[PDB]
Amino acid sequence: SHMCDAFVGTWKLVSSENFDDYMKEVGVGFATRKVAGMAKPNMIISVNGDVITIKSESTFKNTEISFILGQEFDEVTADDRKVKSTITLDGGVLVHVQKWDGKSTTIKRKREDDKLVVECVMKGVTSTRVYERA
Ligand SMILES: CC(C)c1cc(C(C)C)c(S(=O)(=O)O)c(C(C)C)c1
Repeated sequence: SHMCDAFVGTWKLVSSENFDDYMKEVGVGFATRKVAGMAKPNMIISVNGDVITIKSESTFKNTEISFILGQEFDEVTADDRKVKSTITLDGGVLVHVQKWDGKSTTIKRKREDDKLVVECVMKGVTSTRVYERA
């Protein structure tokens, strides 16, 4: 077992706050914001040895990233940014930093009660997305 096993499973989005403003701050275009904001994704998290895989499945896009903690990788985001990503564990929280074009955003994933809580931060703007077990 690892502690990261707490994240493993299939999760469904049940609430989203301030996601449009987060996307605006990130630089997402109008039409993409509207369609992505409407999405109600499932997040599927799995672990196999040192490799963590996070999938997002929705009517908008199906994305998948696989990574090793602390080890940088190239990611193409759902809004088609090409970013350099590093994901680490900090006191039980998965911290995902994306860097592109001199900009940076941080996505934190944490377990709270029976929920998985995702905090998306771009400068001073924070969006909170809450998922429950599917
Ligand atoms: C449009 C961009 C900024 C975006 C889209 C999505 C989905 C709606 C595909 C997500 S997430 O996969 O729901 O966490 C996320 C997370 C990783 C913040 C970001």
